[PDB]
Amino acid sequence: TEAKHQQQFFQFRLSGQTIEVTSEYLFRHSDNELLHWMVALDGKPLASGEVPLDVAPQGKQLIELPELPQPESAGQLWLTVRVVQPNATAWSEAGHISAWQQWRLAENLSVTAIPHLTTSEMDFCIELGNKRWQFNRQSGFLSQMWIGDKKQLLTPLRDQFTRAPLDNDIGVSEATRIDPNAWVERWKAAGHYQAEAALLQCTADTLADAVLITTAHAWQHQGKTLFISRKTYRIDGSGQMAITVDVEVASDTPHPARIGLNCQLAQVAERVNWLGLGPQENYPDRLTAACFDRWDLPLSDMYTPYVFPSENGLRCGTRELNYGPHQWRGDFQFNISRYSQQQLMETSHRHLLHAEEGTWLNIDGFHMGIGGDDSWSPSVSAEFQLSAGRYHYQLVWC
Amino acid sequence: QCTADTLADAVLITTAHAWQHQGKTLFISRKTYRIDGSGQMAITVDVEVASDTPHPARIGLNCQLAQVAERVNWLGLGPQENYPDRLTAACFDRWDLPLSDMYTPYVFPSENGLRCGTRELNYGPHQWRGDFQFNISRYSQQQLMETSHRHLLHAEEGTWLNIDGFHMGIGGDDSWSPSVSAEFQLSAGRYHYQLVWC
Repeated sequence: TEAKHQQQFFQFRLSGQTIEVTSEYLFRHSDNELLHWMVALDGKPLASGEVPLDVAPQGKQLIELPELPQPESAGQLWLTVRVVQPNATAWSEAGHISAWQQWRLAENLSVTAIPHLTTSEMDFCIELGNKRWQFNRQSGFLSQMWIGDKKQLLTPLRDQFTRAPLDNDIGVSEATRIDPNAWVERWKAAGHYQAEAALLQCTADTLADAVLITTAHAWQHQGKTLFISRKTYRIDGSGQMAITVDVEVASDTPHPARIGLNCQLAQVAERVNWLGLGPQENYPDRLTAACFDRWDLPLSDMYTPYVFPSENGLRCGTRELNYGPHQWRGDFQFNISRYSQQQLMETSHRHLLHAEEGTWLNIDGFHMGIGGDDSWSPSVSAEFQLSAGRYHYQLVWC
Repeated sequence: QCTADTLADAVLITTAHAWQHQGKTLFISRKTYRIDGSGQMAITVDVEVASDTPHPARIGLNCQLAQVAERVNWLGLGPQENYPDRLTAACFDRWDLPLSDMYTPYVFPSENGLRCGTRELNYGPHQWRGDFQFNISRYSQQQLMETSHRHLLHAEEGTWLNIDGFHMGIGGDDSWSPSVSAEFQLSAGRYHYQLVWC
């Protein structure tokens, strides 16, 4: 789909209220072409239209949109155009989408019963109605969350800096010969897959309306600190737990594959619903074909069955993610599946993968590009590499 | 929003502002102030920028300190004025120049004297730590805007400090059309920086 979007025969420019459609066809007039346009706020359609495309080869057609909606509710207006072929051809059926494009229209910024903290030598417990939160004071992570008496976590929520290596990360390197310049080889040499978290700080403070949990960890490999993560957890009286993450990366360590969180949820749900770029798997350097919208796919659709297993299924630019009873909000990238990154790393064939007990969620503030110029040398461009020393992302869990 | 909470070892002040022009919110800044028992006040700033407003020239803080000091000491890129798209010549080091050296006397006054990549800044008794860009002088941005000649500028009562988490590029391909490259433009919607004052 990325190849399709980059190779499409219609280019689009947005000037104020006017869409300019340029034809890249050299010989044919757009005689089986129809432009559909939609405006949505957060995946909620507000306006929709249709004009017959009448553009000469290598020509232009200016399209005046009607008086567009001016909503007062907060959110980002999105304009999406599509080229749909009404009729059938020898190689396509009726309704075939051949080109598309999305723009951001005017944004409206958002202008708008106490959790009880219990302290023990081993844990930090926060209770708010039927919701409970457990923070292990030895690991410094949220070990468990309760809704009623049902566990929500199989694995604690922990920082993740690695991914199951892609074929581009491996790049010709093998256990026998080894290419020291490959990304996976540099990560293994630096000890990113073997880095151990050391609890630097863990303190809980009860504010006037919320419980504040401040944690700090250092990931070190053989007397060398690679990453430091300082986190804040704020559980308010509305049941929302906002997580603020600040991560420092040593300049002399190789750039990490991701700065995010990973956990194994105890629940398997049939549908994955999210507001963001989709509906297909997309990555920071392969997301032009993805459109911002509200997407609803089964959990199986969120996993890409690559024959050689690796990190897959990531969705970038996601503002809201819903999986069963859990909602995650912010600006993040995520992948969700029944396989863990460790299992994908250790398995060489996709038919040898087994679904695990729950669902593995990988929510990331920042993700490295996947490359693709070649698969024998590193090919991720520098602007897609997590080369900044310090990173920050926020997240809401409710 | 404006709320103060006393933690176990510190005082936490949480504020939120919205900058609006004719019923349109342009920027939202949410801040946290944490004053610990060591006298340090750590400031965390999170700023949202509306995607349909033009990209801001800077995301930072400004104040007028009451003290004029002879020397400006900082650890960062220097010792000359440098900007995000004009800092290759600047070297990271410890620099110590007089306050007059921190102001560039452009004949047509404008924003000037910025130092990027600064981890520590010392001016008199005040130390600022983090990762920021700053300019320091006796002239305010309003005075530089309203004055057309550098000989019509007058030193103000104290010192105007402009500490910035993020600063837009200055351009230079031409001076009749916009020439700042997109990667030097504050085009992200959300920005975050931290700062320590002690």
